[PDB]
Amino acid sequence: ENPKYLWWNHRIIPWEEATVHLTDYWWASVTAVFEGIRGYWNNAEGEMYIFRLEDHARRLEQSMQLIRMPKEFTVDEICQATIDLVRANDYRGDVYIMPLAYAVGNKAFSVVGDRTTEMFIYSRPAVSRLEEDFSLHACYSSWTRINERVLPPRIKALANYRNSQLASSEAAMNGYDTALFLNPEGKVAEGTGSCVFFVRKGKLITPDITSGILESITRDTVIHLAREVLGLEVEERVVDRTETYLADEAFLCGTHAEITPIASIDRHEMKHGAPGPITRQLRDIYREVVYGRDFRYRNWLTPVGMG
Amino acid sequence: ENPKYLWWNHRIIPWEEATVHLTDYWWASVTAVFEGIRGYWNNAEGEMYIFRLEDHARRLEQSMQLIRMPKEFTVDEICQATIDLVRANDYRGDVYIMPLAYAVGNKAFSVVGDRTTEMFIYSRPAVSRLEEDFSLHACYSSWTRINERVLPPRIKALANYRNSQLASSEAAMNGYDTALFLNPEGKVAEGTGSCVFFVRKGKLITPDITSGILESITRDTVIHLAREVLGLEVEERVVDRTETYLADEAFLCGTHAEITPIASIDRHEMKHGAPGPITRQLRDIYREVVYGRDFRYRNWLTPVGMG
Amino acid sequence: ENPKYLWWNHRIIPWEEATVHLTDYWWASVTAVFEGIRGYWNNAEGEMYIFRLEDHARRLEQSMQLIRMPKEFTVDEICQATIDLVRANDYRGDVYIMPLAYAVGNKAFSVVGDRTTEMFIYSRPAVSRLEEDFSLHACYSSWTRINERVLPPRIKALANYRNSQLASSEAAMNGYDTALFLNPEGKVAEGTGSCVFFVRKGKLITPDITSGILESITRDTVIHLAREVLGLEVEERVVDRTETYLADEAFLCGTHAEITPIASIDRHEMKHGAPGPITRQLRDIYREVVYGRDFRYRNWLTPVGMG
Amino acid sequence: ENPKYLWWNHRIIPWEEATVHLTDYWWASVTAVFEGIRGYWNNAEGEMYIFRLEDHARRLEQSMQLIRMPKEFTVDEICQATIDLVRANDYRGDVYIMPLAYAVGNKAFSVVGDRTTEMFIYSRPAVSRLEEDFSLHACYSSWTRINERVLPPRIKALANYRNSQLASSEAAMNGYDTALFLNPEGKVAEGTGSCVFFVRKGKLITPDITSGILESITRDTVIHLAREVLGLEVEERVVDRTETYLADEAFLCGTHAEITPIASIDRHEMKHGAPGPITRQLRDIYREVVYGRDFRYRNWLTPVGMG
Amino acid sequence: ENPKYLWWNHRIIPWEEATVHLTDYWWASVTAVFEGIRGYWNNAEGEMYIFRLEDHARRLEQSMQLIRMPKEFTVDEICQATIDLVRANDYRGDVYIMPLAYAVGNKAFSVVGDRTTEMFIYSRPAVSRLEEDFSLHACYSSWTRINERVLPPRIKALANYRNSQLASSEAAMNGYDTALFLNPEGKVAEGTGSCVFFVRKGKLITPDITSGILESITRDTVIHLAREVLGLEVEERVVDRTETYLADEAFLCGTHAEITPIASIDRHEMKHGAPGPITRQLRDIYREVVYGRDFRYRNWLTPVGMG
Amino acid sequence: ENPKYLWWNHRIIPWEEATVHLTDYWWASVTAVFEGIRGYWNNAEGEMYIFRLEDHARRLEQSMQLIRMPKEFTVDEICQATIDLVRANDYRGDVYIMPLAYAVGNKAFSVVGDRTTEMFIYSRPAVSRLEEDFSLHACYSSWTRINERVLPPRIKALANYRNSQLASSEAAMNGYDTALFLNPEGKVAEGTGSCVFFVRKGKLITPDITSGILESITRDTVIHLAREVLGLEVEERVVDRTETYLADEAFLCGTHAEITPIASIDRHEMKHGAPGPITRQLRDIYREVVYGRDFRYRNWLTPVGMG
Ligand SMILES: Cc1ncc(COP(=O)(O)O)c(CN)c1O
Ligand SMILES: Cc1ncc(COP(=O)(O)O)c(CN)c1O
Ligand SMILES: Cc1ncc(COP(=O)(O)O)c(CN)c1O
Ligand SMILES: Cc1ncc(COP(=O)(O)O)c(CN)c1O
Ligand SMILES: Cc1ncc(COP(=O)(O)O)c(CN)c1O
Ligand SMILES: Cc1ncc(COP(=O)(O)O)c(CN)c1O
Ligand SMILES: [Cl-]
Ligand SMILES: [Cl-]
Ligand SMILES: [Cl-]
Ligand SMILES: [Cl-]
Ligand SMILES: [Cl-]
Ligand SMILES: [Cl-]
Ligand SMILES: [Cl-]
Ligand SMILES: [Cl-]
Ligand SMILES: [Cl-]
Ligand SMILES: [Cl-]
Ligand SMILES: [Cl-]
Ligand SMILES: [Cl-]
Ligand SMILES: [Cl-]
Ligand SMILES: [Cl-]
Ligand SMILES: [Cl-]
Ligand SMILES: [Cl-]
Ligand SMILES: [Cl-]
Ligand SMILES: [Cl-]
Ligand SMILES: [Cl-]
Ligand SMILES: [Cl-]
Ligand SMILES: [Cl-]
Ligand SMILES: [Cl-]
Ligand SMILES: [Cl-]
Ligand SMILES: [Cl-]
Ligand SMILES: [Cl-]
Ligand SMILES: [Cl-]
Ligand SMILES: [Cl-]
Ligand SMILES: [Cl-]
Ligand SMILES: [Cl-]
Ligand SMILES: [Cl-]
Repeated sequence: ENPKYLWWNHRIIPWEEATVHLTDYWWASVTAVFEGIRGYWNNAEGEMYIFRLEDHARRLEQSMQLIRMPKEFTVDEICQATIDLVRANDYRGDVYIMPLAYAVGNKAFSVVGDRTTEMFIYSRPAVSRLEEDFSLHACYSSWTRINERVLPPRIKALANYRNSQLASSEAAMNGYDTALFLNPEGKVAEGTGSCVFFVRKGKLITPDITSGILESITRDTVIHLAREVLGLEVEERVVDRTETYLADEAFLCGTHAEITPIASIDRHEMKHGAPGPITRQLRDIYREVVYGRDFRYRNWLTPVGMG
Repeated sequence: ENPKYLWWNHRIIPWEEATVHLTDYWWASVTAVFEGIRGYWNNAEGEMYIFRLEDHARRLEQSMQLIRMPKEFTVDEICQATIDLVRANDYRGDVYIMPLAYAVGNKAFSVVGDRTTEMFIYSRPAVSRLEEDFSLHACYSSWTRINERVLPPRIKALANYRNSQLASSEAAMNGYDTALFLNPEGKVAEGTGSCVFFVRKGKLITPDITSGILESITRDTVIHLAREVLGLEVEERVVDRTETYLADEAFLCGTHAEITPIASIDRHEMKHGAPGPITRQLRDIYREVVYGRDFRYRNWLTPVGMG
Repeated sequence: ENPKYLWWNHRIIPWEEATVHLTDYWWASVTAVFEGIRGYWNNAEGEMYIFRLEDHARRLEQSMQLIRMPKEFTVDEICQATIDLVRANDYRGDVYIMPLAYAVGNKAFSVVGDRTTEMFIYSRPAVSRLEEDFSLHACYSSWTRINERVLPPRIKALANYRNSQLASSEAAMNGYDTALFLNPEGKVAEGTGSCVFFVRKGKLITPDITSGILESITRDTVIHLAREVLGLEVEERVVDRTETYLADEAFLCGTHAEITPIASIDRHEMKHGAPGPITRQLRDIYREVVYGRDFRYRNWLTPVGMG
Repeated sequence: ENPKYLWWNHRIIPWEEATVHLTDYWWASVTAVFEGIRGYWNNAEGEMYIFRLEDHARRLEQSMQLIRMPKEFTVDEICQATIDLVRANDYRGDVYIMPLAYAVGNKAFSVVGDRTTEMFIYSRPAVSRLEEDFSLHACYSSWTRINERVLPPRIKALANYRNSQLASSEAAMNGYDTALFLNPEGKVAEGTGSCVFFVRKGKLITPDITSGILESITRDTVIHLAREVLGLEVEERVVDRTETYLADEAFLCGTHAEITPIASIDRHEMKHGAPGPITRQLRDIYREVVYGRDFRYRNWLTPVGMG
Repeated sequence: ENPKYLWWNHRIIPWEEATVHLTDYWWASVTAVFEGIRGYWNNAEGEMYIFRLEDHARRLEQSMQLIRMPKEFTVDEICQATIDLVRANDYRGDVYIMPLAYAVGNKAFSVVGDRTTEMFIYSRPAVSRLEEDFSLHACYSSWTRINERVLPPRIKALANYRNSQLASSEAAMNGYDTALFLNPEGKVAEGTGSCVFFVRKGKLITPDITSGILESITRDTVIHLAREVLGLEVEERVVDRTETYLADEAFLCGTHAEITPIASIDRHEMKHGAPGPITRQLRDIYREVVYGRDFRYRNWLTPVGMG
Repeated sequence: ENPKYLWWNHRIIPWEEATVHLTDYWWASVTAVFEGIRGYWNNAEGEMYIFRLEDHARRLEQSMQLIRMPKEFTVDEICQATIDLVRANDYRGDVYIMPLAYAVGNKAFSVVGDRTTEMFIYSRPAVSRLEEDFSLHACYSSWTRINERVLPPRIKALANYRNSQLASSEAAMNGYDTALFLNPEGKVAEGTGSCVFFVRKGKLITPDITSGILESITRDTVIHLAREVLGLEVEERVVDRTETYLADEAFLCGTHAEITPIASIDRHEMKHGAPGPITRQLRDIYREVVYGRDFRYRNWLTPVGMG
């Protein structure tokens, strides 16, 4: 049913001890920021590898700074709590870990810095699809992405996802698997829960960070692997809607989404299939990295030996 | 400490029975919509008057429709639950009532229509300031209001308030009481938790609804009272920033905020004071209406006799 | 197969005489403007009624002025040619008439005033659906309406319809009957080939002309009939996307489209059905006007007696 | 008068056989896309060189995909038809070739994918000005360029040219030779029928493709020649209006326009003349390439031996 | 050569006494705001009539408040100084009066409230053209009007006129008499030194104040006279570019410009001439008002008897 | 009190001879453009070093060209006049020099090319803070930066500073030292009188020139020194608001401002202090360059030997 433990406000506690009142956190949720972190289980080594844990912890501390949450937790404490929780839950398999920080008050929605900062970390089993060949059909949404003027997409805020839900609900009702956003200027931004890459003429293209997107750690990883392992040109730039319709390949990338091939965009089929040849290479390389089977990228992994 | 009861998913329950898990509602909160409703206690009559309850219930049903929450609760059930909760709590004094609806799943942030719709209603004591002469100093925020392109302000969504908090935190750190927003086109919108009115040359001016604001019930009330009781001209129109600096009077209006006079905007003082003469008249008329002391507007009140 | 005649460059000619070269008009088409005009056949009177012919002729002369076509044809000549063509074709039934004006040169796409102005008028049988109860399911498009900055929608230019086709192709591939547009500011504009009306709380709402729409003659007609015959309030104003989801009724209006009820918008159902009660009244009144069965509006009709 | 032949729907036919009805293609023209291709005659070799034919054919297939025209013609068939038509016309001199594809139906303007795809190719004599020293006086237009939100400029659609004509008519009435566009954000885009380059401090500057321009093949050619033959720095970037007023040199480039020097922009004279020194070098190099007198760039030429 | 006197910092002084250093006011000019006021000489009465002096004085006090100039001068003092200067100059003829207020410091361009407020008033002969039938040819500028986001056009600031000069220089170099502006949204704003009115179908149309214009006193005057004397409908609303091309009449209005008919806009001729029939009526009525020959509007005039 | 001399219209004159009338230059100021130039006194060498004089003179000639001032002064004459004035004033200490050019007429605000071009140069003592460790607290303004659509920020126009003053007055009233601007798209632009740099992860970031900023000579200098002396990566790119809150260091740069460290931005503290380590290095290197103590950059200095 539930994991054995969670982490909450500087301590590991049994799951059933984290009882609260229905009314306690609705106002707090408007302040909340979070991370998505994966642990990949290597049965041959008896080790969980938590992927880019310090980078995720640093981004959570940045998000919390941008919300104006008083300082309460450090990067090293978030890292250590994650390791301690994954070991104590004693689940030997792939996991998805969600640290979530919030400021509690004003049970009252419309100032953050007068509130107290709290955090929990919740680790649950989650399967990987990196051994599976699958693809999604995407649409561009009629709803525009949040931007720096109103709700900065650099901040990984729960509230941002209300805009994600406009797009993801439209995609589902209109017969698509997933939605991509345009920014207010009409340029390509990101997906509802991932960044997007395009392959054309043997090069990788992705919206630059100032297109109004999350600074995706899976995006950064893919840029490094594409340049370093495959020797590909990668362009971080402004990207137009119609050029993406002509892509040879496309894929989403994100911690939960891993590397998710895109078969079509607004019913324009990616010419080289899904996963196409370069996407297949990147998904296979990414898989060997996160499972601790590529020594070149060991510095990205935090091992948790579970004996 | 706490009210005796709350209402949750079609039943009144004792407060202490509404226990839940820490992890239960974070994803749900991204779907959530809510109302703010006041009950005003008339000790002479032994009656609570809930103000424009059906209008609030109808707006909540509209918000829930716009989020795409499956149909579960009706307008008549929301009204009746509110009456039943205010009576059962047996608190003979002014209250603030928050119905909050949410869709629960995907404990997973980035489709609503596959989720189940839930709701609670929480009524707590809240004082009125309508017998008090006070005023606030406002600033226009450096942060822009959400708009129809990204997060429609007609929908009373919890997530909208992340944008309110950008502005309200800036106002507090910059030495102001409260913030006003501009919309993306640079026109005046609303406050962080209220609509705004301006008085100039004996007429009332307020941003039109398509300026990108909540369709405030207190705004509608004030328009009716200004025209019907005081015989004033009221203009619902596009409003510019600099014209508001020259206002004779200004005020916020909202269910929680009631009628809150504004003394200055970006350190431009309202010429006729705060509350100025017309604001004083409207605050006094509004007070006599909501306490059940003006028979002309009885159709706005839901009485709860508490014997 | 084909009508007996058409009108071309100041004369009626037999259909088969209007032969031209494949290469003759591609460049000309970028300059072209047109009208849609209906003739309604009244078998009891032996008369075709051409609806608001002078208004259509005047708009065509305005469009041609805005394209900068040299003066060649007058309003009275367009009216007379239409009457002469409908009589000479000797088709006793409902028709749709398309005058189309173009400037020919530079067989060369990227100045109009150095070109010669030409025009034809093509009248063909077209059925009316005004005795039929039917409705369409609409979506708002991901593609934005043309605006005054780039391609003024007041000008009834053929080229405008490339933007209509972006939206109408998306609607069809996404399982809708018809598309509605937002303008660049995110406000409701028009349909791909019609204006749109909304009914809420017993009043009619339609985007104002400066929302970036054609100055629809069917729109003007409906405003007059709603105010004069039904006594309804009609608001020409800025209209938001989400308010239209809450409409009691909605309908398209246009010369070809007549009055076309809308059952839903982005899968939000119009509460009072389609045709709803007010839409039904307007469609029935409009039908009695255009068939010459309402003497109050005779001044809108041009009769062509066909003996 | 006319060329001997044209190509239409998979066959070469005598010119006089391509007769059609006046009414046949007006609706089709709203779907239409096209290319401009030059053939350069080398009398010493008895060979026509068609410049970058496969690149033009590929762009036409992309445009047709973006319009959603059913698949009917291939890249290899467009190339072969062009070669076959230039040879069969037996005109030994410079030509301009226009393939034009259209979808025919709905003789009815406001879905493409239900239509049948057709195409013709029209080759006519056209002189080169590459041995001539001439320059144009440009203005920036008061009319804004089409953008991805409304009418993507990557698609070489006939309808786009209605926006070109707003600008080119203004330039002519205001005493200029040619117009340049700003995009909606106010940045430099393209000319009405060409891309634009600027020379300042010995480097070449041109608007990046996401400024909202056609992906000009003459632009690509000029970038290659500037870097490879002249060793110049070339910057593809966002370009401001006022910086272009300070350019040392400027020029248009396009298939029909070739390399067309600009003497002034809004009556600011280019400091180094027109053609200035670098423009002269590029025009001379481009001329030697397209006439088959530079073996380094042979892979750009398709020779048609005409004996 | 020069007037006898000017007014400066609370006193009338002989002209030749207002000597200053070249370097004294360049930084001050960035803070400066001003008014334009006319005096009309009635030789039959021996009286100068200063038109709407208190309204001009009030707008200057508003401009100075918006710049944040410390309070130094009152409305009554500005009025009295104007009267005193026009009498002391002893010029019996039409005048144009410029009060100009500035804040002096930081001889240092990039805080106002730490500066001292100063003002002068300069009255000079200026002829009226209200007995003359003349018209101007206008263009819409390629340069956009200042808006509330960057430089509010309600404030009558000297610096605003740098944007006026972009447009007025373009008009002159492009062979027009005068320029009209579009605002950033592409809607009609104002002229470079006047507001604009359009006449179509017997009604008057003018951009609403929130289109981003000065709140012109001549505009207000014309609205009153059109409604009260002529019984015309006047619409203050958003106005589109292309509708103005179809106007029957058009005119500029402003204190210096008086009522200046517009013959054409971007070489579209106003159908009913310039001055057209309604413009002629308004110019004649305005003339009889400002010369003290219409008792209905005496309350607009400040008489200065000069014996 | 005052310097001995100034330069005006091709000649050096004693200060007291530059007397003018109060009314002479208000209209002229709307046309005016200027430069800020520093002279740094090296007592050991007996030499003033004027920093990048030719670059400043060239930018002034560009500004004057963009205003459309008739040609009157050359770059070499501006350079020589500056040298001649600094020597003749015989002030042996640090100076700030302001050339200011204006066009005089139409004493009449709303065409430049019909006016006569004039210029003065004013040199005054000004201290350097380059031996001082100090920092400023910045805010982002609620007022937007001027852009190419309305008032190009490349032109160093006096009128631009009205927009600077909106921001600098807000910063002062809101308890900050200095203001930073966003451009209309919401991206980081410049300060009110300087460009801005950010340091993060050991690299330098600054808004690209097309973000809507002055082409700062101190910015160019800092880019050269950072790359050439320190070997740092420098990124000229679009910059977001929230990324700047996370900067390790930040600083303003400009001729008057020199290198001015920023301690915080909207009350987000720069992690590595102010001046932080890289800022300290750049300020020290810049100081040794401008005082003639670094032979590598001698070509930037104009020496004036004062014996
Ligand atoms: C909106 C959005 N964008 C991008 C991503 C991908 O980010 P990361 O690779 O760091 O998981 C996510 C998932 N966190 C997301 O929710
Ligand atoms: C953003 C916002 N705007 C306006 C209002 C005022 O709305 P009402 O008068 O219906 O309470 C509120 C309070 N609900 C609000 O939060
Ligand atoms: C885009 C558009 N808008 C509106 C309309 C309706 O115009 P009318 O009622 O004049 O036919 C049409 C049909 N002409 C249209 O094509
Ligand atoms: C709008 C536009 N832009 C650019 C170009 C230049 O494109 P190319 O060099 O591929 O001819 C053209 C001519 N096809 C054009 O019409
Ligand atoms: C920009 C602008 N707009 C409008 C006007 C007209 O204003 P008024 O009628 O008050 O003179 C003027 C002249 N003051 C002006 O300069
Ligand atoms: C607005 C603005 N921006 C930037 C700068 C810095 O420019 P520079 O380094 O050339 O002095 C200045 C000072 N001239 C300025 O006023
Ligand atoms: Cl578990
Ligand atoms: Cl990398
Ligand atoms: Cl790379
Ligand atoms: Cl994730
Ligand atoms: Cl597909
Ligand atoms: Cl209680
Ligand atoms: Cl009312
Ligand atoms: Cl009213
Ligand atoms: Cl509330
Ligand atoms: Cl104040
Ligand atoms: Cl027929
Ligand atoms: Cl009507
Ligand atoms: Cl009405
Ligand atoms: Cl039609
Ligand atoms: Cl539905
Ligand atoms: Cl031929
Ligand atoms: Cl290259
Ligand atoms: Cl290069
Ligand atoms: Cl071409
Ligand atoms: Cl020139
Ligand atoms: Cl005088
Ligand atoms: Cl009035
Ligand atoms: Cl009226
Ligand atoms: Cl004036
Ligand atoms: Cl004309
Ligand atoms: Cl000195
Ligand atoms: Cl460099
Ligand atoms: Cl670098
Ligand atoms: Cl400076
Ligand atoms: Cl701080």
